[PDB]
Amino acid sequence: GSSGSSGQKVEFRKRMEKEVSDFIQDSGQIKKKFQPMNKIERSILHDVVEVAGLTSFSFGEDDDCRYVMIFKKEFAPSDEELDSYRRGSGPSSG
Repeated sequence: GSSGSSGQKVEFRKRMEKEVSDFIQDSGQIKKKFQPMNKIERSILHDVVEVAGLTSFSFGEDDDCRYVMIFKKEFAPSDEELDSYRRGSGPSSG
């Protein structure tokens, strides 16, 4: 128990709780695209979501770059769609 704390998860979590909820109440907003600020922040947010009552997921273009996204219950993504979403828009070409 000392005085002095920075760059932690706790604070981050709280912020997520407020954001998530705000998005839930907001009808106009059907989804939200979060930015990969930290490496763990991803898992943290995911938890806060599943608890809030929304759909959470992670999608990134490059293995190194991985962002987190969230969708609503009704506007939630589908199984097949989810797989394709991660793989990309339409790899049909190759």
